[PDB]
Amino acid sequence: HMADKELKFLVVDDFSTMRRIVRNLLKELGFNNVEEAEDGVDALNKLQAGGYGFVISDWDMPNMDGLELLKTIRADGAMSALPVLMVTARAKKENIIAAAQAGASGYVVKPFTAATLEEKLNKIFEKLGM
Ligand code: MOO
Ligand SMILES: [Mn+2]
Repeated sequence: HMADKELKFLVVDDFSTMRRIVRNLLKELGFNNVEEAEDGVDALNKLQAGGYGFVISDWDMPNMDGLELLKTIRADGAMSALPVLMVTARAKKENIIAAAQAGASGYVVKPFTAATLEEKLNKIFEKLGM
């Protein structure tokens, strides 16, 4: 899709507080079409339902972690191009490499500011012509 008010986001994290941060930041930026999932399976269930244009996802989560989530999305014919922004406390260079090589559209380290999220989302929008 396009980075207009209608773009539908999926915000994935096993902790409510973290999802709430992202949802509120997106609202501020003018994106109100936003759904949440608590783990990778929950996320795929919603994604396969259709209509999503952007995923923002944690890494460490039960049932299916965010790296598996990202890999699954990238390998799936119907959603292989979906933007996926990783947002995680994992800061080791080897975590960043693993996610980058798996196809992350971007990578933000927790804790993060409103400015940081905005600029990294905008970097992805520009890269993809949205
Ligand atoms: O649950 Mo995370 O990937 O450690 O912020
Ligand atoms: Mn987590």
